[PDB]
Amino acid sequence: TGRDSVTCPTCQGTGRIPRGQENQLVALIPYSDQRLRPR
Amino acid sequence: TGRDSVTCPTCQGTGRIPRGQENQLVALIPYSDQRLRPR
Ligand SMILES: [Zn+2]
Repeated sequence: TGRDSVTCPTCQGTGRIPRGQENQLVALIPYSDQRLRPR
Repeated sequence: TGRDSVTCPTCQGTGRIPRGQENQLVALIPYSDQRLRPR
C-alpha cells in the first residue's frame, strides 16, 4: 500500500521524453563512460 | 543503441505523478480486479 498517484500521462511511466533544445539550446557534450566509477 | 531521449525531468522516469483533480475533477471510481481477464 502507498500514497495515491497516477502514472505519468506523458511518458506513461516509461522514462523517456524529447529534449527541449528547440525551446532552449544546451551547452553540454557527450563522453565515454570509463570503467572507473561506473555508477 | 537507440534514438536520443532524456529521462522525464518531472517524474525522473519513475512513473508517478500527482493527479489533476484540483484543475479538473473526475467522474470515475475504484473497483476490484477479479481473476477473470487479469490483463
Ligand atoms: Zn514521466
